[PDB]
This record gives sequence, structure tokens and C-alpha cells, in this order.
Amino acid sequence: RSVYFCGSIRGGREDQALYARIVSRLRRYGKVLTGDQFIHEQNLNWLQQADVVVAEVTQPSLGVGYELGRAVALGKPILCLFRPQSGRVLSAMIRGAADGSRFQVWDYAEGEVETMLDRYFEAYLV
Amino acid sequence: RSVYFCGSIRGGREDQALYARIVSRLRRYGKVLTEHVADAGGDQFIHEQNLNWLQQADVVVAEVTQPSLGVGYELGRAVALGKPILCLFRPQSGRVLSAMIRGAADGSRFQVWDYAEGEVETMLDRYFEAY
Ligand SMILES: O=P(O)(O)OC[C@H]1O[C@@H](n2cnc3c(NCc4ccco4)ncnc32)[C@H](O)[C@@H]1O
Ligand SMILES: O=P(O)(O)OC[C@H]1O[C@@H](n2cnc3c(NCc4ccco4)ncnc32)[C@H](O)[C@@H]1O
Repeated sequence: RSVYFCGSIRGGREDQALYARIVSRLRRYGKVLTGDQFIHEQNLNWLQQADVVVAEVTQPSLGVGYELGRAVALGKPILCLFRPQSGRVLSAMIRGAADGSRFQVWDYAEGEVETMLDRYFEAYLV
Repeated sequence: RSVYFCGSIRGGREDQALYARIVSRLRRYGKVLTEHVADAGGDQFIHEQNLNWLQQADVVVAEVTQPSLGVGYELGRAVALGKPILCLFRPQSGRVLSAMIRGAADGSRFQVWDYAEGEVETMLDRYFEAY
């Protein structure tokens, strides 16, 4: 299995420890895949080859939204992880994209992100 | 002509006034489908409504200075729908634009225009007269 992981970079890195914990655990379930022109090309090539796309969508970010948009049109199964504890309200375009097994948006408490990812890959992935 | 405009909402509303200026100017060149940008459980409806608008749109315009999930998502869908896209970014803000947005630039099909505020209306006039 190949897992594409999205997180905020130029959108801000406030949740980057959370991203390392997500990436470490995604490694229990598959290979984790992840000149602006070359950066876009490289990541698109990875998105196109990915078996599942996982995105942490608490910190707003153009690139994360952009990767989710391209992934949905590709038909790739998607998991978005949102942290309501931030005090943020999740983008309507993201939470509203939710659609069966194809696109799921899970709210999480940060002390449980590892166990939620365990649950997703165990029972919520086709 | 139908025009889809993208601008941050829950990504933050600090560029609101400017979105109003953009939408007002965009009106001169087509009907702006996503009027709400200038101005629960129901998010499902919004996504459906906005994708419908996106499929119908002749051109997608996005002000990409404020980082936004929804804006990036709209841009992502629009590229996949083969839509002609204009992105507008303000280097004054002290932001660095997403490499995924800048790196998506592709001839006349996907453009990213750096501009100074006070100049946004003029830049909109330049794009539509040309393309
Ligand atoms: O926040 P942008 O808006 O910065 O979102 C970052 C997302 O888009 C991708 N991405 C953005 N920039 C890069 C990137 N460039 C290095 C870099 C340095 C500074 C910004 O970006 N390399 C690899 N992936 C990138 C990542 O996969 C993230 O999920
Ligand atoms: O930064 P934000 O993430 O939340 O994402 C921005 C995009 O999200 C879209 N959007 C979000 N809410 C609405 C919205 N809400 C009003 C509404 C309620 C019911 C139907 O319409 N109307 C139109 N577009 C919306 C806009 O096209 C914005 O460009």
C-alpha cells in the first residue's frame, strides 16, 4: 500500500509535531510517499499512484486543499483528520466533500490520533 | 459568461473588502456564481451547490493570498474539470504562496498573477481583455 500524506507547510507549521505522529503511524499501514513547477509535478505523480490519501486539515492551507481536490477527481479514497480543539471551524468544501468510503472527515482529539488511524485502516478502508 | 470566484471564508476573512472589489469588477465580464465570498450538517449542501457552479463556470478566478482549504480544493477540482484559471496573489502581505498553487501554472490554462493592492481591478481588466 502507498499512502499520500497532506499537511500545511506555507499555511503554517503549528501542528507539525502532529504531522510527524500521523506519518509515523501511516508507516504501519503503507509506504508514505511525502522549482515550484517540479514540486507540483513530483507530488501529482505521487498522488496519481497513491492507494490512499490522508490529510490533516486543521491548519488551513492551499496546498492541502489543492491535493484533496486533485485526489477526489482521481477517485482516490481520502481520510481527513480535523482537530475541533483548535477552536477552528472546518472548511465547508472539505467537510461537505464527505461521501461514503470515498471521502471521510473524522474529528479527533490529539491524544487519540494513532488509535483513530488504526481504526480507519482496520475497518474503514475498502 | 459564468465566473466562479474563490476567496477565503473559514480560512480567514481579512481580505473581505478586497473580495468585494474583485467580485464587483468580475461582474463586468460574466455572472459571478459565488457571490457569498464578498459578503453544522449543512456543509454537504454547500459542497454540492458549489461543485455544480464549478462544472457550469466558464472561468475560475481565485485570490490566493489568504491560505484556505476551500480555495485550494476549488482550484484542484477546476484543474480536473479542465477550467481556465486565474490566481491573484499579493506579495505585499509577506506570505509565500503555496508551491502547489504557483507550481500548477500552465501556459494560459492556469495562471498566477502577482499584484499590488490598489491595482486588483486593473489586473482583472488586463486578463479578460486578453483571454
Ligand atoms: O501549505 P502549502 O500550502 O505550503 O501546503 C503544503 C502541502 O502541499 C505539499 N507541498 C508544498 N510545498 C512542498 C514542497 N516544497 C518545499 C517547501 C518549502 C517551503 C514550502 O514548501 N515539497 C514537497 N511538498 C510540498 C505537501 O504535500 C503539503 O501537503
Ligand atoms: O476558506 P473557506 O475554506 O471556508 O473555503 C472557501 C470556499 O468555500 C466556498 N463556500 C463556503 N461557504 C459557502 C457558501 N455558503 C453560503 C451557503 C449556505 C448554503 C448555501 O450557500 N456559499 C458559497 N460558497 C461557499 C467559497 O467558494 C470559498 O471560495
